[PDB]
Amino acid sequence: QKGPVFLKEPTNRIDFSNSTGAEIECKASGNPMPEIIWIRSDGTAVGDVPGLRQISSDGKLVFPPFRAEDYRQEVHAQVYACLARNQFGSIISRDVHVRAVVAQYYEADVNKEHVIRGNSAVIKCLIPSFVADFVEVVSWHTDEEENYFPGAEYDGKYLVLPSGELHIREVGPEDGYKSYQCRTKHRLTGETRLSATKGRLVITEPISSAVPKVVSLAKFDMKTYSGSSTMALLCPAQGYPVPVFRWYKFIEGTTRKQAVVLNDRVKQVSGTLIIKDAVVEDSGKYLCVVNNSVGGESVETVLTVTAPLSAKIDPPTQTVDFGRPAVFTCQYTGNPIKTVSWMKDGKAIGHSESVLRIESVKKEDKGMYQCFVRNDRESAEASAELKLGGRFDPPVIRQAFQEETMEPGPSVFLKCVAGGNPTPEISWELDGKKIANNDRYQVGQYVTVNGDVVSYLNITSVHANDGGLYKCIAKSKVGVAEHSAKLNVYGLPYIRQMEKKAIVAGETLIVTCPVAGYPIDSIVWERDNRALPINRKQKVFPNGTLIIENVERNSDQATYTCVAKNQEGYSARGSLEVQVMVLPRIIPFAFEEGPAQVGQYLTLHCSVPGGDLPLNIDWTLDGQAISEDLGITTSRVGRRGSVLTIEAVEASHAGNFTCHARNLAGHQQFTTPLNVYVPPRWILEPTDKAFAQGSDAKVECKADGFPKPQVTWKKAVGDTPGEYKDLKKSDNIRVEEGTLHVDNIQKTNEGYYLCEAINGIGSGLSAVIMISVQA
Amino acid sequence: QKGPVFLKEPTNRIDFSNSTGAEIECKASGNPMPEIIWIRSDGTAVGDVPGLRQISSDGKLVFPPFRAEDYRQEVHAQVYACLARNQFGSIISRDVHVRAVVAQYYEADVNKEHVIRGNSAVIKCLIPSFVADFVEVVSWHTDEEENYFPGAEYDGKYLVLPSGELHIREVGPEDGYKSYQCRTKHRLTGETRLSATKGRLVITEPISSAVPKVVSLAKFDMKTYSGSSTMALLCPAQGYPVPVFRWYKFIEGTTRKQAVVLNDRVKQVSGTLIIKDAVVEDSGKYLCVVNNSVGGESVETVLTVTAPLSAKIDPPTQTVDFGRPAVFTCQYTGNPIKTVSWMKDGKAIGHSESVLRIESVKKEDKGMYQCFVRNDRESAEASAELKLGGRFDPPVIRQAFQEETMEPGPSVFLKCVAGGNPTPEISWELDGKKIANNDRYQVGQYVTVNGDVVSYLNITSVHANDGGLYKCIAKSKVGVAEHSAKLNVYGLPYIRQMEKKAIVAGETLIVTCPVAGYPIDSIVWERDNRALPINRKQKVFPNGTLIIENVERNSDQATYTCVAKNQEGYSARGSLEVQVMVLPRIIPFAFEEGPAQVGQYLTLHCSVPGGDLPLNIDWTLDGQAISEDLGITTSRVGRRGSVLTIEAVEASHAGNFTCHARNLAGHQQFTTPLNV
Ligand SMILES: *[C@@H]1O[C@H](CO)[C@@H](O[C@@H]2O[C@H](CO)[C@@H](O[C@@H]3O[C@H](CO)[C@@H](O)[C@H](O)[C@H]3NC(C)=O)[C@H](O)[C@H]2NC(C)=O)[C@H](O)[C@H]1NC(C)=O
Ligand SMILES: *[C@H]1O[C@H](CO)[C@@H](O[C@@H]2O[C@H](CO)[C@@H](O[C@@H]3O[C@H](CO)[C@@H](O)[C@H](O)[C@H]3NC(C)=O)[C@H](O)[C@H]2NC(C)=O)[C@H](O)[C@H]1NC(C)=O
Ligand SMILES: *[C@@H]1O[C@H](CO)[C@@H](O[C@@H]2O[C@H](CO)[C@@H](O)[C@H](O)[C@H]2NC(C)=O)[C@H](O)[C@H]1NC(C)=O
Ligand SMILES: *[C@@H]1O[C@H](CO)[C@@H](O[C@@H]2O[C@H](CO)[C@@H](O)[C@H](O)[C@H]2NC(C)=O)[C@H](O)[C@H]1NC(C)=O
Ligand SMILES: *[C@@H]1O[C@H](CO)[C@@H](O[C@@H]2O[C@H](CO)[C@@H](O)[C@H](O)[C@H]2NC(C)=O)[C@H](O)[C@H]1NC(C)=O
Ligand SMILES: *[C@@H]1O[C@H](CO)[C@@H](O[C@@H]2O[C@H](CO)[C@@H](O)[C@H](O)[C@H]2NC(C)=O)[C@H](O)[C@H]1NC(C)=O
Repeated sequence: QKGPVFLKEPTNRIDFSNSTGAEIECKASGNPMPEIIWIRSDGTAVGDVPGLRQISSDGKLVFPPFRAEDYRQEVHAQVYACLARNQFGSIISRDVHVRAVVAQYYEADVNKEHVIRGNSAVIKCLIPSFVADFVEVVSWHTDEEENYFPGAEYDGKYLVLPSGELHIREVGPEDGYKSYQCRTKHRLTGETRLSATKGRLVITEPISSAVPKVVSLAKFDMKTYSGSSTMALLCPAQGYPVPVFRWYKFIEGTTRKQAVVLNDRVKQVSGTLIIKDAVVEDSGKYLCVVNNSVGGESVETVLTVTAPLSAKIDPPTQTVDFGRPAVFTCQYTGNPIKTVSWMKDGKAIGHSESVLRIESVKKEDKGMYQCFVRNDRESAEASAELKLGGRFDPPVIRQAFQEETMEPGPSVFLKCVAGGNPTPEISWELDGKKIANNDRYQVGQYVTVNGDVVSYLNITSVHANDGGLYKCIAKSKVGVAEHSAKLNVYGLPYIRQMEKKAIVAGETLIVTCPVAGYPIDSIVWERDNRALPINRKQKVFPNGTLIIENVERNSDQATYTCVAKNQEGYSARGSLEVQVMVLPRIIPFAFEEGPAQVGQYLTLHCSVPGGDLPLNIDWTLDGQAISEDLGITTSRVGRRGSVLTIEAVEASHAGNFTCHARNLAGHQQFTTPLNVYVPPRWILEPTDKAFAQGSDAKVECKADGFPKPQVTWKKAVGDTPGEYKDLKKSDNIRVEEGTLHVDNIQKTNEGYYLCEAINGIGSGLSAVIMISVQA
Repeated sequence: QKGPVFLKEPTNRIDFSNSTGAEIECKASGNPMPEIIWIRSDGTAVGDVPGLRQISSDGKLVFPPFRAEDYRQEVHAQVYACLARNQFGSIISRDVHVRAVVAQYYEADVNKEHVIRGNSAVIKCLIPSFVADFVEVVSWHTDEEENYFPGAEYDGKYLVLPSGELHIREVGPEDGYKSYQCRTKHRLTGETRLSATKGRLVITEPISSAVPKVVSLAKFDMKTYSGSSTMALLCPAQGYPVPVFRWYKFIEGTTRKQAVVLNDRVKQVSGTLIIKDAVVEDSGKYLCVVNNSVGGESVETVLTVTAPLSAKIDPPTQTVDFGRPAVFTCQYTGNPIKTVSWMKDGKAIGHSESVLRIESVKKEDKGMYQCFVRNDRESAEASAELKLGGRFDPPVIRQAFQEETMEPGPSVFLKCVAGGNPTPEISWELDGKKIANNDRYQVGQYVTVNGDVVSYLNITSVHANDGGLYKCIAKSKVGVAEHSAKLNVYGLPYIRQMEKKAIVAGETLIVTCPVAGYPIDSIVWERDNRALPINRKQKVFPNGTLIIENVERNSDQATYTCVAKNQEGYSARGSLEVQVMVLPRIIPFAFEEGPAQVGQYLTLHCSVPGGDLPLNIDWTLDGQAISEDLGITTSRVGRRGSVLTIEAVEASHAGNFTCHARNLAGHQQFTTPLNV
C-alpha cells in the first residue's frame, strides 16, 4: 500500500570505547512491512562477526564490548549504513560513521612558555594529536592551588579560552612564580587526568626594542567551529614596546576589509578575539593586525561556522499517469553543503541539482527517489515515492490482428480492438505512412457498450503491393500504445515512394525500406552504389531498415537508395532524400565585468552562424520578452546577428537575460546573468562643528547604497588637511553606526576629520569636516 | 665637472651587539667632491648622540659599544640612510636598517615529542621567538653521547633538517630511550649554548586504526627562503597504519598540480621534502598529500626563494639640449620586486615605471635622477645624471617689471626685456587670460641691437579692476621662461569672469580666483555654500587659489564659487563651471576561439561608453584601414557602437586587427590577433 520511509535513522557519528560497547538502531516504516538490511561503504550488505559485530532484531546493529586484541579495523572503524526495503521499493539511510576506539593511555603536557614582561600569555595544554578527537581541556590548576575553569574572566586577568588554553592577560613578574598545569577529560572513557608536565611562564625583562613577531607558520590558519558555540580567535604576537591588536573581517570574497565591531556578543580580550553564540553569518576570513612603535605584523583566520544538515522532499508521495511528468523538489537546510545528489531505489542517478524532473513517466519509473545533502562531516537524507498514476488506466490493445500472407484479390479485414480509460482513438499506419479512406482502403472505428474502441481497416481487394508492415496506434491523451503486424502479398518486388527525410544535426535517422511483394529475398541499402554501412554513424539490418546515429551535413546529407530483389532476378529500387539541415550554433556572451552600477550603458551581443536564410532571433527576460516601454533597445546585425543595447540601466533591468534564437529545424539559446548594483549616496553627510570642552562629541556620517556601504572615518592632526590618517586607538574615540563617537572632547582634538562611504561599486564617497573646541 | 655617484653604500642589514659595536662607512665619488650627510627615515639629517651614535669623517657613521642602560630605540633600532651631495646635485643611498641588540640571556627548550610507533619523528628545538632572528640550531646531542650535525643522513635514520629540527626516520622502541637536546648559536654574541630542557620520544603502541592527522594550524604555511640554500618542506602527519606521503607543486596560479620530481637536487626523506640549491624557479605553492588505508589528509606551503636586488640606470650621464627629450632606463635584477620607484635629487617623483621619460627638457631638469627597486627585506638603488647641453642658450628675462600698488587713473607701463638664443617672443598674461590690443591695453614688442626682446605692456589709464596678477611669458621654440608680478588697484572687491574649466578624469584642476581691488581681505572658495575644502581631492589656499588633485565626474563636476571680500562689508562673487569630460572606455573583444579556418564567417564587436555625442570609430589592420574591395563589412551600432563582419574569410584577412576609436579630448583603441 505504501513504499518504505525512515522513521528513525542512526546519527552521523557513533564513537565508543571497547569497554563500553555501542548499539545503533535503525527503524523504518512501510507497507508491506520492510526488512532492514545493514549495508557497507561499497554497497555490499554487511555480515556478522561473532563477538565484534552482530546484526540483531528490529534493525539493531550491535557492537558489543571487546578486548584490545579483538579490535579489528574492518569492523570497529568503518562506514556503515542502514538499508530499509520492501517489495515495493528500497531506501538507504544517511552514512553512519562507526568509530570504536580502544581505551588507550594518554598523558597531557604543559611546557615552558616564554613572555616579554608586559605582553599577554597563552599557556597551551598539549594533548597528543592522535587522541585529540576524544580528549579536551576541562580546568587549569596552579601550584598555589588556584583553579581556573571555563566561563567569565578571573580577577580581570586569567581566562580559560574556549579552545582549552589558559589566557594570562598582561604578564608581570608576579606570575613567573606559579606553575600551571591542565586537567583533561576523555569523552569516551570518562576519566579526567592532570598533565604529566607542569608549565611555567619564563618572564624576560625588556631592554632592546623588539619588533612584534608571530610564530611563522602560526601566521595563517583555517578553523571550523560548531554552530552556536563560543569561538576563540588568537593573534600570537609578542614584542616590545607592548603592541596593540586590531581585528578586521574581510568582505565576502573581496580585498576590502571592515573593522570588527566589539559589543556584548563579540568581545576582545587583549589580542584574542572571543565570539559568543556563533552563527553562519560569522563565517569568513578574519585578519588581526598587531602594531607597535617599531613595527607591525599580521595574522589571518579562515573561520567557518557549521549548521546541522536536514533534508525534505516535496512531495512525500505522488501518483502520476503514464507519459506525464513527475517533479521532485529537494528542500534542505544546513551549512556548509558540499554535495547535493539524487538517488533511486538504492542505486544513484546522475542528477546533482535540487529539483529532479522526470519529463515523461513510464512503468520503470515507479518506486522510491531519495535526495542526499552531504559534506565533509555530515550527511542528511530525504525520501520520496512515485506511484504509477492509475485508477486512470492507459490504452491497451486486446483483440488485435496478427501476421498474414496471401495472394492478391481477396478482401482483407484487419481489426484492432483497443481498450483503456479514457477510451482511445485508433489510427492506422502502413510502413510509417498514415492511410485513411484513400483508394479502396476503408477505415472505421466505433465504441462498444463496455467502453472499448473497435477499429477496423478494410481493404477492398488487396493488391499486388498493398503488402508491408501494417500497424494500429491506440492513442489516448493519457498515453499511447501500438500494435504492428506483417501483411504479405504475392507479387514482384516493389518499393514505395519515400518523401524527403528532413533530419537535424546529431539526431538519429531511423528509416525502413518499404518493400512490397512477398517472395522478397534481399533488401540492401546503398549509397552511390556502395553498400550503406561504411562508417561509425551507419547501421543496416537484413529486415531492410537503416539507422544513422549522429547526423551531420556534408557527411550524410544525400540521396540514399534501397534495393529489394527476390530470388531469381526481379528487383526494385527506392530513392530516399536524406536532408540534413545545420542546427544554429550560438556563440556565448560577456557583459562588462563591473558589475553594472545603476545608471549604466550595457551592450550584449548575440552572434550565431548556422542554418542559412531563416533566422528568428528573440530576446527573453525571465518570464516574458521585452516591452519596449521598459527602455531596452533590441537591434539586429546585417547577416542576422543581434545586439541588445541598454542605455540608462535601472533596477528593473536586473535578472536573468537570455538570447532565444531559432532556425528552420532547430532552436538554440544562451543565458547570461545581469546584476544591477547601486553606488553609495549620502543621506547625512556631516555638519562642520565645534563642541564645548570635554563634551561627548556625537557627529553622524551616514550613506545609503547597494551593497550597504561601510562608513570609515579618519583624522588630520595638525589643523591642516592632507595627512588624513586612522584615528587614535582609545576608548575616548570610537566609531559606531558610522557615527563618530568621541567621548569627552579634548582641546587637542581640534582639526579636520574625514568620513568615507564605500561599498566598492564605484570610487568612494568622501566628506571633510572640522571639529573644534570651545570654553 | 660631474655629479655625485655612490662608490660604496652600506648593507641593507646591520645587526650588532652592545658589547661589539658597529660602524657603517658610506663612500661617494664626484666633482666637486661631495659632502656625506647621513639622513633619517623621515628625511631629516641625523644628528649626533655622545656615546651612542657619532658622525665621523669619510662619511663613517659610528655606533660605538655601550651598556644596557644606555640603549635607546631612537638610535639603536632605526632606519638610517647615507646622503652624498655636491653643489651639482644630491643622491640618497639605499635604506640601511640599523639593529643594535643588547646581549641578553636566552635558553632553548626541547620538549617531549609523541609518536605512534612506526611513523617518522621531528624533534623541534624551541627557541624564544623574540631572539629567533639572532639564534639558530647548530647540532643535536643525545644522552648516549651521539652528536648529529647538519649534512647527510646518519645511519640512514637520523637527519638534521636545514631549519634546525632533528628528523628521526621511522621511530621504533629502540629510540624512546635516548634523550635529545639541541645546541644553539647566537650569531651576534657568538656563544653556543645547549637547551635547558631535554626532549624525548614518547613512543606509543598502535592498536586502533588512527586516521592520519595534522596539527590543525600546521595545515597551512608560507615560507621565504634565501637564494641557493637548502629548503626544508615538512608534512606533519601521524597515523596508523603508517601513512604514505606524496608531494605536488601547483602550476603557476592555476588549480592544476604536477607531481614533484625526485632526483639528486630535490629529495624526499620520509614525509619531509628537502630541496637543495634553491632557485627562484622553485618558488610556488607546494601541496603534500598523506594517505593511508583509513583516510587522507593534506598540507600546503607557499614557498618563495629570494634573489639579491641590484639596479643600474642606462645611461649613467647624458647631456640633452633644451626642449629635447631625455630618457632614463632602469635595469634591475632580483626577486621578489615589490616597488620600482623613481627619485630626483633627493626628493621623490611620481613615476613608478622602469623607463623615466622627460618629454621636453628645461633648466630645472638638470641634476641627478635616482631609481629605486625595493621590497620587504631589501632595497637596491641606481643613480644617473642629466647635464644641460645647448650652445644654444634658452630664454631668460633681464629687466622685468616688479610688484606695484596704486589708485586708478594714471597710465601704467610694464616692461619685460627678455633675452635668449634664438630671440624669443614675449606674450602677456593677466590671471591666466591672454590680453592683447584690447580696450585701452596696448601691447608692444621690438628687438634691441644686441638681440634682446623688449616687450612693453602699456595700460592707458589703469581702472578700478585692471589690477591682479600680471605675467609676461618669454617663449622660445627652444624652451620657455616666464615672470609674474602683482599689480594692485584701489577699488571695491571685484571678481572677474571665469570661462568653464573643462577637465578630464584624474587630472589635477588648478584654478585661481581672479580678484580685483586692493584692500581685499578674504578670498574664500565655496561649493554650494559650504567652504570648498569638502573632499580628499580638494585643497585651497588663502592666496585665493583652489586645486583639486584627482578629478572625477559625479564627485567634483559642478559650478564652484569664489567669494572675495574686503575689510568692513564689501564683497564680490565669482562662479566657475568645472566640467568633467570623459575619456572613452573601450570594452575588449573575443573572436570565436577556433581559430578561424579559410572560408569562414567572423564577427568582431567594438563597444565603447564614454564622451557623449562625438564618437569617431575606425578599424585598422596593421599599416592601413579597410579598402572595401578587399571584402570586409564594417558596420556601426545605434548609439555609436561598432560591428566588424567578415563573411568569406581569406588568407589576406590574416594579421593584427585593431579598433581605433576616438572621442573629443581623447583616443582609445584595442587590438586582437586574427590567425588563419
Ligand atoms: C598660493 O598661490 C599659489 C598659486 O598661485 C600656490 O601654488 C603653489 O605655489 C608654491 C610656491 O610658493 C609651490 O610650492 C613649490 O612646489 C614645488 C613643486 O615642484 C617645490 O619644488 C617647491 O620647493 C615649492 N615651494 C614652496 C616651499 O612653496 C606649489 O608647488 C604650488 N602648488 C601648485 C601645485 O600649483 C601656493 O599654495 C600659494 N603661494 C603663494 C605665492 O601665496
Ligand atoms: C608705452 O611703451 C613705452 C614706454 O612704456 C613707449 O615706447 C617708447 O618709444 C619711444 C618713442 O617715442 C622711445 O623713445 C626714443 O628713445 C630713444 C632711445 O635711444 C631715443 O633715441 C629717441 O630719441 C626716443 N624717441 C623720441 C624722438 O622721442 C622709447 O624707447 C620708448 N620708451 C621707453 C623709455 O622704453 C611707448 O611710447 C608707449 N606705447 C606703446 C605702444 O608701447
Ligand atoms: C579495553 O581495552 C583496555 C586496554 O587494553 C582494557 O582496560 C585495561 O584493563 C586492564 C586489565 O584489567 C587494566 O590493567 C588496565 O589498567 C586497563 N587499561 C586502562 C584503561 O588503563 C579493557 O579491559 C578492555 N575491555 C575489555 C577487556 O573488554
Ligand atoms: C601597522 O601595521 C600594519 C600591518 O603591517 C600596516 O598596514 C599595512 O601598510 C602597508 C603599507 O606599508 C599597506 O600596503 C598594507 O595594505 C597594510 N596592511 C594591511 C592593513 O592589510 C601599517 O602600515 C602599520 N603602521 C605603520 C608603521 O606604518
Ligand atoms: C652590554 O650590556 C650587557 C648587559 O648588561 C653587559 O653584559 C654584562 O657583562 C657582565 C660582565 O662581562 C656579565 O656579568 C653579564 O653577563 C652582563 N650583565 C648582566 C647580568 O646583564 C655588557 O657588558 C654590555 N656591553 C658593554 C661591554 O658595554
Ligand atoms: C588520498 O586521500 C586524499 C584525501 O586528502 C584524497 O584527496 C581528496 O579526494 C577528494 C575526493 O572527493 C577530492 O575531491 C579532493 O579534492 C581531495 N582533497 C585533497 C586536496 O587532498 C585522494 O583522493 C587520495 N589519493 C589518491 C589520488 O588516490
